Amino acid sequence: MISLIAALAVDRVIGMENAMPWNLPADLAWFKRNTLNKPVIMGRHTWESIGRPLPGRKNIILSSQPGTDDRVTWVKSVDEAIAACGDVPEIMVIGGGRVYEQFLPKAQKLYLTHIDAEVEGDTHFPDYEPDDWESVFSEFHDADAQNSHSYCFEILERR
Ligand SMILES: NC(=O)c1ccc[n+]([C@@H]2O[C@H](COP(=O)([O-])OP(=O)(O)OC[C@H]3O[C@@H](n4cnc5c(N)ncnc54)[C@H](OP(=O)(O)O)[C@@H]3O)[C@@H](O)[C@H]2O)c1
Ligand SMILES: Nc1nc(=O)c2nc(CNc3ccc(C(=O)N[C@@H](CCC(=O)O)C(=O)O)cc3)cnc2[nH]1
Ligand SMILES: [Mn+2]
Ligand SMILES: [Mn+2]
Ligand SMILES: [Mn+2]
Ligand SMILES: [Mn+2]
Ligand SMILES: [Mn+2]
Repeated sequence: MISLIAALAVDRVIGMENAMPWNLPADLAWFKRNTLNKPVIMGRHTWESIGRPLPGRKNIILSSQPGTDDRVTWVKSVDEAIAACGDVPEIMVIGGGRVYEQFLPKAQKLYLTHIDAEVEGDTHFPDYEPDDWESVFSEFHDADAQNSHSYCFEILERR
């Protein structure tokens, strides 16, 4: 199955100028926990934003152009990206905006972090139909000395 994982600020903003403005170490820990030992599919802009391979994960990059780094796997279409994951229980799609839009119709599970932060952004998470999705896990956290905004971890499953 295909899952999307993303952190959303107010109004579904996910990025600005190819970066994420905020700093929420609790959410990065949640990201690592839910992606480790799984293949991760990302678009080329997100690859450039991360800047290095994610350890302990098969890194698959979507780009229309030839790859420029043999530490990761480069593919030229959605179908090729899926095939390059092989026969695994769960494929994690880690963005960005244009990649999320393409994989949302295939996905069975969404791992969403709702961050209570107002940030101007130039990239948004896709508008999803709420009726299609069942919330099976939610966990709210107030801000603290390490995490400057409150946040909610949520897992949705396609009904
Ligand atoms: N908050 C979060 O959870 C989160 C997660 C991930 C990313 N982000 C943010 O999202 C932003 C990047 O998102 P973005 O929408 O600009 O870009 P993106 O989705 O990361 O990458 C877009 C690029 O991926 C390639 N691509 C996508 N679909 C393809 C396909 N079907 N076939 C071939 N190539 C394909 C193309 O590369 P080529 O131009 O090389 O063909 C395209 O230009 C950054 O701000 C990043 O920080 C946020
Ligand atoms: N929930 C969520 N939060 C995010 O920040 C996020 N970010 C991306 C894309 N960007 C990034 C940027 C950095 C790292 C990163 O450095 N991850 C380390 C951190 C481990 C830690 O600090 O606890 C990793 O090994 O995964 C991952 C994804 C995709 N999905 C997300 N999903
Ligand atoms: Mn507004
Ligand atoms: Mn297809
Ligand atoms: Mn197969
Ligand atoms: Mn806030
Ligand atoms: Mn749409």
